[PDB]
Amino acid sequence: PEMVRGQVFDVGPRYTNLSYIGEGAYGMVCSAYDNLNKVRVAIKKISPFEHQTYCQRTLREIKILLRFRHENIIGINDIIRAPTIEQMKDVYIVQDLMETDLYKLLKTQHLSNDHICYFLYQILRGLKYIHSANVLHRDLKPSNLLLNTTCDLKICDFGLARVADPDHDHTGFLTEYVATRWYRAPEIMLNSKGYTKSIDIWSVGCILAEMLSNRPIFPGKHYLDQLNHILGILGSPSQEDLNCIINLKARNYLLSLPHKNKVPWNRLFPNADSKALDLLDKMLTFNPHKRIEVEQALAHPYLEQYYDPSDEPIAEAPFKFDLPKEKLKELIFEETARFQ
Ligand SMILES: C#CCNC[C@H]1O[C@@H](n2cnc3c(N)ncnc32)[C@H](O)[C@@H]1O
Repeated sequence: PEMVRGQVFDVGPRYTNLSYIGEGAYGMVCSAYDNLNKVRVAIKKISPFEHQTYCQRTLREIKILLRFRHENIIGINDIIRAPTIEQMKDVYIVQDLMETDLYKLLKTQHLSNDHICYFLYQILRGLKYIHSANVLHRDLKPSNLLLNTTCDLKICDFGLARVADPDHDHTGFLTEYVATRWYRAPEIMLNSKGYTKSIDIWSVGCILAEMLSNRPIFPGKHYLDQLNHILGILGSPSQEDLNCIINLKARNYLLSLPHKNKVPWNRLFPNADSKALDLLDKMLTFNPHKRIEVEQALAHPYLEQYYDPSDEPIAEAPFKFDLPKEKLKELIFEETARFQ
């Protein structure tokens, strides 16, 4: 069996001529020739079975992506693994080959306003479908937005996704760890478990800001620093917004801070389209109840050239609503059976 800059890709006779793309903590991504469909594809090797949390992330990714079907969400074309649980040590997820991702692209490329608009439209179109399935992505960031050579955008990595649960969203101060730090909404550090759809809209707002300047807007240097950066730009929350935080430790932390003025978006981004900045402000709104929702964002004047609700589909069957790793391996084996 073929081996790439590390170890073997047991991707059988169907996929050949492998080429390394990138790596991970328990996986490697290669491109490969699909001898059946006569096109090169991406293949992600995943080896998660020794750790319960790895099994959790892998099962979520597989289960969600197999149920979703949307132009702005990466699909799973094939899954390769051993014919028996006993022999299954790795799982290979086969996907359309994408040229780059938004993280790699922003490292060297300035985006025209037309590309910012197009990318943002596609992100929100995909997000509308995800949210319509009652699912939260919970880790939206540039590296989880794939792009092919014609700038078709596909959301990927649902390993941290959850079913929305707003009735159980409240928690205490400085406990929660949702999303990647730079894309984490202020309430995560204050009183939220990240179980409502507003968590994803905040991340999209951070991504829009980053598209406007090729720098993260809130580059917290560690978990505690992140709120400093958010409040340094948004300014002090209003009395009404504080009155919405019943938790006393969270509210009193904010009350302990000196008054900070808002930094205007047009001083941070003087070349940006004014409609883009208006939408940015509504996504990066401190109060998660006042934060714009995905269908409102699609209808915003900035996106008027693309907005078409009849071409912004929703999921047929939403998701309506602990396990040892051995049960999780069983479920992964069951979930991947359709490809044998
Ligand atoms: C997480 C993680 C590791 N990703 C490593 C590399 O895989 C790349 N990747 C993941 N899926 C695809 C993909 N479907 N096509 C091309 N590259 C992909 C991603 O851009 C990154 O360079």
